[PDB]
Amino acid sequence: KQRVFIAGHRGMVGSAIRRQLEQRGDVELVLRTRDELNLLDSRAVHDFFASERIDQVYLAAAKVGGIVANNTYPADFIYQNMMIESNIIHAAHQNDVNKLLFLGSSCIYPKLAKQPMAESELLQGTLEPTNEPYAIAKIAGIKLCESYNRQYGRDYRSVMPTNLYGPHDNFHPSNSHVIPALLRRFHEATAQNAPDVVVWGSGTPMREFLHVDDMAAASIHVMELAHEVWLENTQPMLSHINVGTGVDCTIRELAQTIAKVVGYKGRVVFDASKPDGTPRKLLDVTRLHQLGWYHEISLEAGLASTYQWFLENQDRF
Amino acid sequence: KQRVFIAGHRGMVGSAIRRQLEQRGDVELVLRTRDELNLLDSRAVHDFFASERIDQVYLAAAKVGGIVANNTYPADFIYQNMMIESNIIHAAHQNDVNKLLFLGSSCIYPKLAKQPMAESELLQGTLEPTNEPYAIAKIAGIKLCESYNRQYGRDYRSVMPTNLYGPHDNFHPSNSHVIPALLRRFHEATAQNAPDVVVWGSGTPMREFLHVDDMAAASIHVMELAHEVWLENTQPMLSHINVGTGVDCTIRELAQTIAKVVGYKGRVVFDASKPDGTPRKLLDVTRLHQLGWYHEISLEAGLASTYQWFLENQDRF
Ligand SMILES: NC(=O)C1=CN([C@@H]2O[C@H](COP(=O)(O)OP(=O)(O)OC[C@H]3O[C@@H](n4cnc5c(N)ncnc54)[C@H](OP(=O)(O)O)[C@@H]3O)[C@@H](O)[C@H]2O)C=CC1
Ligand SMILES: NC(=O)C1=CN([C@@H]2O[C@H](COP(=O)(O)OP(=O)(O)OC[C@H]3O[C@@H](n4cnc5c(N)ncnc54)[C@H](OP(=O)(O)O)[C@@H]3O)[C@@H](O)[C@H]2O)C=CC1
Repeated sequence: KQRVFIAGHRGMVGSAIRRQLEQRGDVELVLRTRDELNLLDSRAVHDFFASERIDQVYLAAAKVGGIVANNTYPADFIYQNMMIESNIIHAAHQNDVNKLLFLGSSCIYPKLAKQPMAESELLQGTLEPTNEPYAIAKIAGIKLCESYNRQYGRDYRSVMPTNLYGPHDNFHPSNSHVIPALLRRFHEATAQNAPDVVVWGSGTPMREFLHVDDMAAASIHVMELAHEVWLENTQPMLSHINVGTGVDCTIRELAQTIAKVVGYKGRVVFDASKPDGTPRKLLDVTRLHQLGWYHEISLEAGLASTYQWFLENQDRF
Repeated sequence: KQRVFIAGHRGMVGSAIRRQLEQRGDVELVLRTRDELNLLDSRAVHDFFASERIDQVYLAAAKVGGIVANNTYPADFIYQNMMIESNIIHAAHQNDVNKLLFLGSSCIYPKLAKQPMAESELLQGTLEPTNEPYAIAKIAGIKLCESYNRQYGRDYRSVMPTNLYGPHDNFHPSNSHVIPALLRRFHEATAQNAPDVVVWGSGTPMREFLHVDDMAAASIHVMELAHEVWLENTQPMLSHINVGTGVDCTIRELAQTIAKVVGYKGRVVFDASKPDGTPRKLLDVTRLHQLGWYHEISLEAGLASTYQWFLENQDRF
């Protein structure tokens, strides 16, 4: 029976992985809250790995946030993520944990990357200013993995998710992420019976979204693949695997679908006097598909269930 | 009287900065050996910054090495450099040290960068495989600086040196760096009276070199410039300053000059059946020059004095 440590098990991604691993007895979960184990503390992390007998590690702990947070607390974002990654990865190795899965992000790719973005797009150009510090920390996390794999013969794998959504996401009004922000706005516009909801931009840009449960499934799939199969589909210095749907849709389609899911009867209006972001942004998931994994949750279905979750948990936001 | 902490004061770059700051009483030096203070230990570093009253920090501590070391111990190179940087920069901030100078490297630029390499060449393309882990750690160091500057209003500056040479360099036979490797080989070829010295490649590629004392001078200059002057010549997210001569010379010219300096009478032979590296590699030092600093040590002069140092210290290698 495999003893698995899921760092940051309370977070959106961490909890989703936990929900799926709890549903099987061939695995025993070792979990620690931030109050029980501060991941920024090197000594505490080594002590923990030394006392417990960990077989696998899902590194889902991170200092995450929206556009405002990333530009407001850049030092906290680069520093904390760098320490958490370093502490866990090095402690794991020091205590003979050979298997580890690092969760990156798609913000890591160059701002002007070629679409769809293949894994080799990594470090091919300048990063988006807003995400720069966070992105550098994450890229460092991947390189730490590859370096321990190369030097010590470890099996530290990494997955790069596209935009995620689902339960436990940040539905607070401060969150800039489009899905939870729109679910909230349309929910309230529906409740207050507002004639219209104005969204900035033309609605023409295309984005990719993946439900968090699909994310967790792909993660566990990649974690559990045969080492030989993984080595065969990756390179020692280009080892990360993109995780997404490979399907993009316009913001207009997204807003319109959310309106329907929520039961909003007003008008969805796009104010084109405001600028759009990049025209298109999606991952090339060829590598993942060849590894035999395909997503199961469609946008409409995922938005419906997530809204359902938001309804039962709204007295938290 | 300014209290200055020079991390890694025993190293090549660290010691050069120390030699120049020791030669002035308006500064008081706080130094700690690796045995006195382990920079990888977070608690020890915070304790030190808490006990001492540091005004400035020259971050010259690093896990450095040649081609063999970087490819043999990649994990040690990325991990140690990331921890040392993180620990010092965060501890400094936590204890109100507002001034800090971070020493990067030119290995940090993309493999296929445009020559000469301006500071904006950073993160514009893939890194040299050999230096990848080290390079990522260093880039992270720069971004840590910029992030603390942005968030907390700190004054953490950074300089990017070209290839360095001078006393305290690694003259061991294991060192791959061209200058100390050639000084050693020509020294021995001269002593054993070998008819020739064969060097791999055509000798046509061009490289830039800067004596370590010039390096230290430029560093101290950049550290002591007026904050307004520095802000005026840099950008918050493109703040590093290239440090070099801006002059390149062929490997052939380099080997021939070393032969002369050492008094070698044999033949210098280039074996063109072996591959060359990139054709040209040098820094654009426009930004540094506009800051009013210019190098003083020429190649012939620097090679002569360095050889002199090697002679008085050969019973160490
Ligand atoms: N969020 C998103 O939109 C998606 C995320 N990703 C990837 O998923 C990763 C996880 O994101 P997500 O689940 O949404 O974020 P969450 O903030 O929900 O998860 C982070 C978790 O880590 C814990 N944590 C942070 N610092 C510490 C610490 N010092 N000690 C102990 N625990 C700590 C947090 O606990 P607490 O809250 O108690 O402090 C939290 O439970 C990201 O880093 C990113 O790489 C990719 C695309 C999108
Ligand atoms: N070397 C070169 O060719 C040039 C270097 N640079 C830049 O200069 C920087 C310094 O390089 P250089 O002076 O040549 O290297 P050195 O190895 O001579 O300097 C590193 C110093 O840091 C100390 N150190 C390392 N780890 C620790 C630790 N954990 N605790 C305490 N002290 C520690 C080392 O001490 P000890 O030896 O006692 O362990 C050593 O004295 C580089 O990182 C690079 O960014 C740029 C271009 C070229």
